[PDB]
Order: sequence, then C-alpha cells, then structure tokens
Amino acid sequence: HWGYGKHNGPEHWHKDFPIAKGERQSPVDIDTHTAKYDPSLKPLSVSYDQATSLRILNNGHAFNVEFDDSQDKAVLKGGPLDGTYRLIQFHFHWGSLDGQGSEHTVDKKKYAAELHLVHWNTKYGDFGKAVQQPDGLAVLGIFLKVGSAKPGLQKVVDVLDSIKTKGKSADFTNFDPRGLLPESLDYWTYPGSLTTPPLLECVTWIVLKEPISVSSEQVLKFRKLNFNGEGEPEELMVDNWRPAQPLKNRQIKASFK
Ligand SMILES: COC(=O)CNc1nc(Cl)nc(Nc2ccc(S(N)(=O)=O)cc2)n1
Ligand SMILES: [Zn+2]
Repeated sequence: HWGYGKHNGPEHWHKDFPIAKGERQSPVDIDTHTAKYDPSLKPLSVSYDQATSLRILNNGHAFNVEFDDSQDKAVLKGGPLDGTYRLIQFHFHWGSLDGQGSEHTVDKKKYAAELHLVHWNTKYGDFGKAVQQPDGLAVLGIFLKVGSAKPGLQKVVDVLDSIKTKGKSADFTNFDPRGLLPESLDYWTYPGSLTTPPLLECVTWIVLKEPISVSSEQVLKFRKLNFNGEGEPEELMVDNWRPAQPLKNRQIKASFK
C-alpha cells in the first residue's frame, strides 16, 4: 500500500515500517564541507565487463534493469567494502521537474534524478539473506543532471514504452552498465538503508561526486511511465524519491580531497 502519494508517501511509511525512524536511514544530505577525507579508503573497483542483463521490470515504484547474479559476472569491490558484491539490478529515482528527483542531496542541492546500482555481499549467498545483514548490500549512487544526452542510457529510454505500467516486463539483454558511469569514481560513503520499504539498514552507500548528464528528452521519457497497472487510472511515475533523513550518529567519508 506504500507509495509516493499524499496519503501513502514517505511521511506515512513509519506506520508499517517503524525502522523508517531508525538510526541509519537513507538517503541523507551530503554536507561537503563536513565530510572527512579518509586517505585509507581504497579506490573503487567496478568490474562490469562480463555483466549479463536479462530483463527490465516496471514494479510500480520505479523500473529495474535486472542482471544474472548467479555468478561473479559484474561485481563491485574495494573502496570501503570488504569482500565482493554482485550486481543484481539498477534503477532510478526522478522528479516531475528538473529541479528535484534525487534522493541524496549535496549541500541541500537536489539533482534531476539518481541512479542506484544495487549489489549484494556474496558471503551471504543471496539477496534475501544479504538484506538482513548490516553489511549486506552496497549501492552505488550516481546523480543525473539535465544537459547533454547520455548515449549509454538511450537503450533504456527506448524500451520504456513497452513497460509503461506496473507489472510489465520486457527482455533486456546485452545492456552494458559501464555506459552509465561518469569519468571519475571519486565518492562519498556512509552506512545507511534501503530508501524504500522495507527500509532495512543493510546498505553501504557509495555516492559518486561527479554527476552524469542526460538530455531533457531522456528524462521526459522517464516521466511518461505509470505507477498504475494497465487499465487503471493513469498516475504518472514521477517524484518517486524519499527526502533526506537525519544523519544522526554517522560521519560521511570522502575518498578525495
Ligand atoms: C517485492 O519484494 C521485493 O521486491 C523484494 N526483492 C527486492 N529485489 C530487489 Cl532487486 N530490490 C529490492 N528492494 C530494494 C533495492 C534497492 C533499494 S535502494 N533505492 O535503496 O537502492 C530499495 C529497495 N527488493
Ligand atoms: Zn533506489
């Protein structure tokens, strides 16, 4: 029953998911002047050359591009992470207007959208077990701003017509997520949570400093998706972001000076 509307949105989630008011909730505002450089943080290792995308799904909250995570084919390692984390899916959060849409903010600045590449720690065997652990997931967050087109995003944009409504999926093979990355892998990192129910506190967040640029046409196509199912009254899938939550007893660390 949860969603992003007036009557079921982020301010309501705590009633079904009390952890919404927990000690390590996400997203957060990244105060760039207060984040501390940690010279011991290793470079990120993003190894996506053998990635196998399978399917794209409108789940009624966003759309997920899903990967074969039954082998170490696309993995994230290094940075703040111990061990190997396997890519299971990516998705986005976006706004109704270019001035909002991201979940994380940077010195209170909101971006037009935010990409989340979701990975789970292989020491826990599968995603369902991983989300029950404090170090179960690593989500790589990348901001989107509107300007020039991102060529590597276009194959995603062009399949969206086929998954307009909740519960629709389409084959989506041979998609290379490397085409969604910015040049720099400089990042901030902190311990947090899933930003949708069940809001589990299982995520090491790694948020890249450098945004990617996407075109106005590309983000306009995100905004044509529907939260509703086929045959139901049309509700545009926009503003599917949770606002910044209290940092509480956490320090955001930076990989860069
Ligand atoms: C209906 O139940 C489910 O879908 C549970 N299975 C499942 N599978 C994936 Cl790939 N992600 C998720 N949840 C999920 C993953 C990532 C995030 S986010 N926005 O913190 O990156 C928020 C929610 N659940
Ligand atoms: Zn997300």
